[PDB]
Amino acid sequence: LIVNVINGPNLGRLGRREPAVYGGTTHDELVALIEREAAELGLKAVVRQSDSEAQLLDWIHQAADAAEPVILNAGGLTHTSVALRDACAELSAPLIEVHISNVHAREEFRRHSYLSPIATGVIVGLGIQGYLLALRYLAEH
Amino acid sequence: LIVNVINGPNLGRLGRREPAVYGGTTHDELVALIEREAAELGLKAVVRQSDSEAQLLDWIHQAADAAEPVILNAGGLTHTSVALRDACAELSAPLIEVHISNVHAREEFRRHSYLSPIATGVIVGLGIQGYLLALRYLAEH
Amino acid sequence: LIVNVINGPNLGRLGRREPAVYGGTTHDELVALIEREAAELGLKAVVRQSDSEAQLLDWIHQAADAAEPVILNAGGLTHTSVALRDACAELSAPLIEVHISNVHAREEFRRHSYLSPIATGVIVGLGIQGYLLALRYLAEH
Amino acid sequence: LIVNVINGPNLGRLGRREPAVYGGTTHDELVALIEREAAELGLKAVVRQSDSEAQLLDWIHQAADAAEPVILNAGGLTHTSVALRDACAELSAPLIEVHISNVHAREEFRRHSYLSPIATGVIVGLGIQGYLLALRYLAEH
Amino acid sequence: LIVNVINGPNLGRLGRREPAVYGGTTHDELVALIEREAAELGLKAVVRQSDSEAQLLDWIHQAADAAEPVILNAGGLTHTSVALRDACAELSAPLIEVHISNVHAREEFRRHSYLSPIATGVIVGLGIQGYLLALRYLAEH
Amino acid sequence: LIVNVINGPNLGRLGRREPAVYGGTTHDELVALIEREAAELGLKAVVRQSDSEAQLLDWIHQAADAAEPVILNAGGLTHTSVALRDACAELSAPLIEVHISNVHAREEFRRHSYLSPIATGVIVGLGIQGYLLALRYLAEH
Amino acid sequence: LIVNVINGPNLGRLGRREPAVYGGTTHDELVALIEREAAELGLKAVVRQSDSEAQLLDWIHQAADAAEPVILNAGGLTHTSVALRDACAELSAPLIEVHISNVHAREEFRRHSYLSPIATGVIVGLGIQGYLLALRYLAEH
Amino acid sequence: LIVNVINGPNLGRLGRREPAVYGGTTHDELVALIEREAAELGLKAVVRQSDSEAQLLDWIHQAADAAEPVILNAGGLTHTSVALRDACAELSAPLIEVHISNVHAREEFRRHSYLSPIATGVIVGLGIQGYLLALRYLAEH
Amino acid sequence: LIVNVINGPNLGRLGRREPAVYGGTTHDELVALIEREAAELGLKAVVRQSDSEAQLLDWIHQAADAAEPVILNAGGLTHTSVALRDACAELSAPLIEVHISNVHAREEFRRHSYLSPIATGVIVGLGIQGYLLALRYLAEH
Amino acid sequence: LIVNVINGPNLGRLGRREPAVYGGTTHDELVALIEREAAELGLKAVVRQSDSEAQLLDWIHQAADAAEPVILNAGGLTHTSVALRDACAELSAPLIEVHISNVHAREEFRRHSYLSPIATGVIVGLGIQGYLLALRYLAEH
Amino acid sequence: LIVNVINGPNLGRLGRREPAVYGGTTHDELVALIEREAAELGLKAVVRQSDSEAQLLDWIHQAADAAEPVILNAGGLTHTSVALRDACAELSAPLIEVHISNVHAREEFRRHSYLSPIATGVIVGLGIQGYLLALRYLAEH
Amino acid sequence: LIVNVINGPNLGRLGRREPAVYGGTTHDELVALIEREAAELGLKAVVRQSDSEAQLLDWIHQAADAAEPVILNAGGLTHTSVALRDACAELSAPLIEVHISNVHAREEFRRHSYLSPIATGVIVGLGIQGYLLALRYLAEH
Ligand SMILES: COc1ccc(C[C@H]2C(=O)[C@@H](O)[C@H](O)C[C@]2(O)C(=O)O)cc1
Ligand SMILES: COc1ccc(C[C@H]2C(=O)[C@@H](O)[C@H](O)C[C@]2(O)C(=O)O)cc1
Ligand SMILES: COc1ccc(C[C@H]2C(=O)[C@@H](O)[C@H](O)C[C@]2(O)C(=O)O)cc1
Ligand SMILES: COc1ccc(C[C@H]2C(=O)[C@@H](O)[C@H](O)C[C@]2(O)C(=O)O)cc1
Ligand SMILES: COc1ccc(C[C@H]2C(=O)[C@@H](O)[C@H](O)C[C@]2(O)C(=O)O)cc1
Ligand SMILES: COc1ccc(C[C@H]2C(=O)[C@@H](O)[C@H](O)C[C@]2(O)C(=O)O)cc1
Ligand SMILES: COc1ccc(C[C@H]2C(=O)[C@@H](O)[C@H](O)C[C@]2(O)C(=O)O)cc1
Ligand SMILES: COc1ccc(C[C@H]2C(=O)[C@@H](O)[C@H](O)C[C@]2(O)C(=O)O)cc1
Ligand SMILES: COc1ccc(C[C@H]2C(=O)[C@@H](O)[C@H](O)C[C@]2(O)C(=O)O)cc1
Ligand SMILES: COc1ccc(C[C@H]2C(=O)[C@@H](O)[C@H](O)C[C@]2(O)C(=O)O)cc1
Ligand SMILES: COc1ccc(C[C@H]2C(=O)[C@@H](O)[C@H](O)C[C@]2(O)C(=O)O)cc1
Ligand SMILES: COc1ccc(C[C@H]2C(=O)[C@@H](O)[C@H](O)C[C@]2(O)C(=O)O)cc1
Repeated sequence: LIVNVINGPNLGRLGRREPAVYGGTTHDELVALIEREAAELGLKAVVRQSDSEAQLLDWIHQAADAAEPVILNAGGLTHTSVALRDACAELSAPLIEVHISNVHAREEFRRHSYLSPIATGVIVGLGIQGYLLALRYLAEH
Repeated sequence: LIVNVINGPNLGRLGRREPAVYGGTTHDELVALIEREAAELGLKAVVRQSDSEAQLLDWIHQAADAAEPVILNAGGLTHTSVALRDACAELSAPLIEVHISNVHAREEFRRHSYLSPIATGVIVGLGIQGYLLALRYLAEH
Repeated sequence: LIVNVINGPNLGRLGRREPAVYGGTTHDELVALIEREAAELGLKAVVRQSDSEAQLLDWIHQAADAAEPVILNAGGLTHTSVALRDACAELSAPLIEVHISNVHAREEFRRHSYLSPIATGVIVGLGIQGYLLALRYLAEH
Repeated sequence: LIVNVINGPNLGRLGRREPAVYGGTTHDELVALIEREAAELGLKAVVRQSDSEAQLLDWIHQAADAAEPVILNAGGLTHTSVALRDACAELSAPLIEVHISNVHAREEFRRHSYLSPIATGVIVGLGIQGYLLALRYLAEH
Repeated sequence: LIVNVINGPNLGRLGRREPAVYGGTTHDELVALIEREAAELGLKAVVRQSDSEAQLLDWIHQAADAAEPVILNAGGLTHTSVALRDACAELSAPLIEVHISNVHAREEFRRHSYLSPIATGVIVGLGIQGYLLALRYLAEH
Repeated sequence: LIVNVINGPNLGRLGRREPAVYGGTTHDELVALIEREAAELGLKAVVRQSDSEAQLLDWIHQAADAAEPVILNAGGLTHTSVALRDACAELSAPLIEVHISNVHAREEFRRHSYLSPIATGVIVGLGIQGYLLALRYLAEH
Repeated sequence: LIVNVINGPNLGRLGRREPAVYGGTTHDELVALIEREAAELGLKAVVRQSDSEAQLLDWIHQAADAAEPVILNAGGLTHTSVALRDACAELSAPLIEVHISNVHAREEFRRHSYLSPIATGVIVGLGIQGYLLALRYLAEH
Repeated sequence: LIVNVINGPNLGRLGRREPAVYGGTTHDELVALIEREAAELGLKAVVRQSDSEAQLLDWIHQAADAAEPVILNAGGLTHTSVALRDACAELSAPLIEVHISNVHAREEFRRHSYLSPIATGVIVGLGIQGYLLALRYLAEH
Repeated sequence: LIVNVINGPNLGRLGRREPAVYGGTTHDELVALIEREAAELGLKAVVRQSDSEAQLLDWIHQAADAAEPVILNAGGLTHTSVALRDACAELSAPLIEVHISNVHAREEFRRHSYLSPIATGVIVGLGIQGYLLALRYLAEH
Repeated sequence: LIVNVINGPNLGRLGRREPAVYGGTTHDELVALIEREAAELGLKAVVRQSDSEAQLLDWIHQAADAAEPVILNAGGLTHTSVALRDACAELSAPLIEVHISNVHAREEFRRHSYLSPIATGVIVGLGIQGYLLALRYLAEH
Repeated sequence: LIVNVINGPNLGRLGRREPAVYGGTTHDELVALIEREAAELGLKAVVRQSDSEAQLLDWIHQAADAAEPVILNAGGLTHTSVALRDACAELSAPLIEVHISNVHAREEFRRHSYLSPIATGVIVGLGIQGYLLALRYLAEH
Repeated sequence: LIVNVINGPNLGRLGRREPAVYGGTTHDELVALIEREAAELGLKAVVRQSDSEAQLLDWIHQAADAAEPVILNAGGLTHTSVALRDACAELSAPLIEVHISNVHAREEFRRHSYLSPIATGVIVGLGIQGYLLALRYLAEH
């Protein structure tokens, strides 16, 4: 029923800045699309963004305690944070990793994720629709 | 309009063998689900499977000449074939890479793809629905 | 006399979550055991936990200024944070690194620590008692 | 006209602690020297320091929106933070990376920077004057 | 009840030679401290040292057959011996690895252990007290 | 008082060739700017360029014997010459390494320097002004 | 009862070409020896060779469906084919890997096998008799 | 007298597709140029292309049995196929490796060839003329 | 005629300990099977086991002087001992390396052998029968 | 019209020394063959050899200023010199790299070239004729 | 005055076996040459050989206690033994490492020594005379 | 009879500069000691030093043509020059590599030599006497 979408550092700058790498859709507009898609699927989406690791960890903690699924785009922390991975390892419901850009076509450091190995699955490079497709997966599981 | 789904080696054994790694859905059943989903989206899906690299290359050649999108699960060739990548580099329409299992949770050799860097995007670990979600992406682009 | 025990990200979830990896002892219960052991040793233990790197750095700063020893379980930051190491390099009194789990029996990324090279010593895999044994070391030095 | 000098973790401990590695000049004294040098150059320097990544990201966000140059000494985050790099990639005006110590004469992990590749240039090992020389570069460009 | 302390090559030279790296406590004096601490804990400590791998293997064999715990400082063999590890893999009671010096602050070859991954836990850099703290762990488990 | 500026292979082609990578300022013009800046600082700059390693070594030898500081842009030899480093290790006065281009944004082989570890500091990517800023450092030390 | 011997690329050239690396026994002669040895053991050997990966995969598919053991010398595909490994992972009866030459005394690329980790065991360097000894193993298991 | 030119996967798409990487000369046109050049040299050129490894191996087998020279552009198989190399190791007459593009200016995986070490020599980056120049070498040897 | 079977460290614990990794056949029982198989083959088998490298070297020395073949399972020394390899390099008669377990399915350090490159061939993972099959090879050569 | 052939260190010893690695053709004889071939092609070849890097750089400088093509066999400097590469990067006309021996069949250090990535193409292992074939390429382009 | 020459595993087989790699001089003959050379130099040479690490360690222990120089050819243990290095680190008088063969022209594993970094110096490839030249060094120091 | 001693870059600064790393013996004094030792041995020593690679190559060329032995301390070029190695490969008489300092106790880049693999043998760390001991080797061979 309830799906948590969690965005990490820099994702609040979406759409306003570089449309070429990530599209012209803003973060508020992303929230609205996610919410609408969720309703259409019979789900409720709770969308949160922070530049602060501590805050992201708290939000993951709450999803772990509530047994709720998580769609996570951790931004740069995807490649760097062991703490984020430790928090995600506690989740009993599915974890879907989402990236807007195709990280496998970019710098080598973007091609390693601490989250991919413990995630149910991973969607990258499909832009904003990535989030919407992850919702649909959760709806049919 | 027309979307080519191309499956590589061993994907014909789907469902019949190990349900634990890849699910109990067979290849014919996968074809039927794909076709039905495509119709619902206003698309036509042409689904092909081969254990032969030469055959896969021919099918990619035809999609390149027809300017048609490709959803590709190359099986083991994903990690090994430069020729498959060279053929895919000719595609002008989108290439979506799909894997049923989460390759990033398996042996290290499965975590490298010759296709990921030239693909539009990549879906892994979402099972058979991976293909269906790739169709939906193509429908809205 | 005064010993600072500093716990990093996720250590507040102790005991409540996965008992199999880290034991069924909670963080409050860990604090109580540490305090009791310290008194028995003639020491005072000040136990602090945060998911926030900035907060951990402040607590290390204060131990550096007060010339006090530190027992540090930095959680995931153990493997990732150069800033935490820079702060610890200022400590003139002993630094004992403690991990509950045996990090050397886990993923390769857990087998590298930015803290181990500048620590007096390191205890891992002895569970919660690790902290208590570190206290006893400090008491006899 | 306006130049933002941004200091990351541990840089508030300057001068007060180890003079041997980083000099006896304190952070407040660094601010005063920077301000004075800026005035002499016809610039205004806004100098900010934080141990918190989130705060550093916000300050980089504002420089990106205001089209202002940045002189950045990210401390330990220089070697570890992809998020900091993503924020800096948005800057349209020059980014000068500055380190007080010669990081290339220290541990191997200090010889890799996520920031160097996207910076205009890099000054290291010239102590506090590093900042002043970066100001002069910006003044003549 | 019975705890076997096994020391490998060069550990008989303790105290007599370099006090700076390993302390001024000799091997006989180490035996006496261990014995006294064990009695205080309600245990019996059997302390053995050899420069001969074959001898160390025999002593590990006997602990395996008697179902007794082992505290092991294998000296240089820690980093080099697969045979020692194979023998230790047979132990059903706890194995605690102990090193006097902080091996993680020394040459890179000292930072890899064939024993760490199969040990219950590892204490390094706490000097001779390392052995005593390992005894206390065994006493409370 | 006297500062030696030493340029290695290819630096005589400056300005005349590719302005895009290194600027439109020629080597003679660089000499004139350096000389003028030095006078303004109360210094004398002696600027030398050679494509010959032997010649560069002789010039470093003389600075070593005269106890004079060196500003060195060794060109390609920066990444390749152990002999140049051995000669520079004899210098008792400061060595400042300067590169016009940001070597850390270029091919991986340009990101390693045999000189950086023994230099006082390093300026890269600030163009021709790099030399001038190195002079100013020497003037205030 | 039935044992499938499967030979990959180039193995049809046996004996006719270089006797020095692989012996003077031809492929037809190998078939005859295998058949005779099998009869003596109370088994039936079905020996197949192809230069085509697709064909080898089909033959492995059939052994998987029939629950029959496989003795496999995949030739060059031993070191290169993930698809061959995926097909072999389905086998429920034993897989014995056989190579005529000692691959561990040859080029480094011959010392890695995608098949070795999932095989029951591996015989190399014992020439043609390798196949015969693998038969004998299967006969007594 | 007779020279075999063998082209691997994707080389049938020549000229028709991307002229920018490989030129606007088609495969049939390449055959005609090769034939004409061969006649002028007093040779006969037999030019074959396949996307199928098995087919390429058969053609190499025949050149081995006939003691005839081979000019080989294996396409993607150049970087991936041990089987192709094993077949080429049997050739007693010269093997010239040819690539149209300069593989050393492209992705790192194109800079390794299983064929280069056993080839007489290698021509890359000289386009279609590469084949013609290889013919001329064979004519004068 | 005479075949020396030499077993290294820990192989005396066979059968008595972990049957799951190595089988329930003991070392004395292994000796008896080897002897019986040898007689049936017209050979004499001399079977020796030691945990001492020096002893193994002496036994290899004697086989070198007597020009006798060796079947060697060096245990952990397989992966670690250059001295054992130097002794084996003197053998003029065949050396067959045997391991009970499939070392290629275990830890990465077990997948490197100092002996494999100088051995005639290698049998692994076929259990105790490995030794018997090595005898049969020697009998027919 | 004018083609510069530039030979680096040791190439003056050609033919006189080891004929087995490089052929019995001397450097003067190489010059004569090159000149004759050039005339036949309607070109003028200017052939220069030096053991001195500085001299080679000067000759490359002149070809850069005159907009003339270069055929370059840099000898050992091929694998070691960044300065030589920097000089060659200025050439606007084609650069053909030539080596007499097949460097890809020799020591691993000969398989890396600083020149290959910026060269038009590369000919190796075709002996002295390599130079002649490079001339013919330039003639038809 | 007294110089200890210590030989490790396999060195007792000298001269008797392979003269091609190590010369036809036997170990007893080596002892005699060493003794004679020592007398001529005014020294006493005590020459010891063992295949047993424990024995070598004891002999190093005695040289450490007696403050006597050591000439050490540890055989295979040169590349493998940390324990041997730990024992040698205690020596206050010079340690000269000697190898008969040129280890740098042999397998890569022979090109790493645990002893070289703590030795005064190293002589390799000069055969038996290596020992004699090491004596002469000790005589003049 | 005639022995050529060749010294590379920086060796002319001997003794005059840092006595701590290389001793207080100057280059002229080294020449005199070498000459005197040679006479005593019945040899003639010709000692040459240059900072110029070209010059060193010429001197090696002459020793190759005259069939004379070489004692070579190439300085920094030891670790960097392929050209120097190519020249030395032509020598038919012995090549002894000599270094004053123990390069194996210094930076990792000093532990690789392009010359060691083709040299007869190598002496390092025995100071100036290294040269004298190399002479004595040549005298008795
Ligand atoms: C400024 O607009 C942004 C858009 C997306 C992101 C997220 C991406 C990111 O932070 C990278 O570190 C990461 O490698 C990929 C990313 O998470 C994405 O493409 O979704 C960040 C900033
Ligand atoms: C027997 O059922 C199969 C199911 C999926 C696959 C495809 C997978 C594969 O071949 C692996 O080589 C690859 O790493 C992942 C894979 O492509 C997938 O999970 O989709 C193969 C056989
Ligand atoms: C949810 O309970 C937890 C218990 C311990 C920890 C700390 C551990 C940790 O965060 C890992 O990143 C680290 O590799 C080891 C750890 O610090 C420990 O085992 O003490 C985290 C969460
Ligand atoms: C306690 O005084 C300090 C002074 C400088 C720094 C900054 C340096 C730092 O944090 C290291 O992680 C980094 O490698 C270099 C550093 O940024 C600098 O030398 O400027 C930190 C603490
Ligand atoms: C001479 O006094 C000694 C003291 C301790 C040791 C043991 C140490 C050792 O042998 C090293 O090989 C190892 O890396 C660490 C060691 O086991 C320890 O510090 O306990 C050896 C000799
Ligand atoms: C043709 O104009 C030139 C300008 C600068 C340089 C110097 C640069 C160089 O030689 C590179 O090898 C090096 O990596 C960086 C360099 O030293 C610089 O950017 O200052 C060379 C040629
Ligand atoms: C031409 O005669 C041949 C004989 C054996 C083989 C098989 C071998 C092979 O293809 C190599 O790629 C592989 O490394 C070893 C091999 O499978 C064997 O030695 O059995 C191939 C050709
Ligand atoms: C679609 O036109 C093509 C042209 C050349 C090739 C051959 C090239 C190839 O397949 C790459 O895998 C290889 O790295 C280089 C290649 O063989 C060549 O440039 O000749 C393939 C397709
Ligand atoms: C306790 O029973 C044992 C059985 C076999 C072995 C031998 C194995 C061994 O020692 C490992 O170091 C090696 O990697 C493989 C081994 O030699 C074998 O499986 O035969 C050791 C102990
Ligand atoms: C003594 O006769 C020589 C012949 C060729 C060369 C050139 C070769 C060379 O210097 C090697 O460093 C390089 O790897 C290959 C080389 O450039 C060639 O084979 O053309 C040198 C000396
Ligand atoms: C059988 O005659 C022997 C001669 C010398 C050696 C010593 C050599 C050795 O053991 C190798 O492991 C080592 O790499 C070099 C060695 O120590 C030497 O060449 O002196 C061993 C056996
Ligand atoms: C300034 O006095 C010197 C003395 C010796 C050397 C030679 C050494 C050298 O150049 C280093 O590059 C090399 O690693 C070792 C060296 O050749 C030696 O120690 O003999 C150089 C300068």
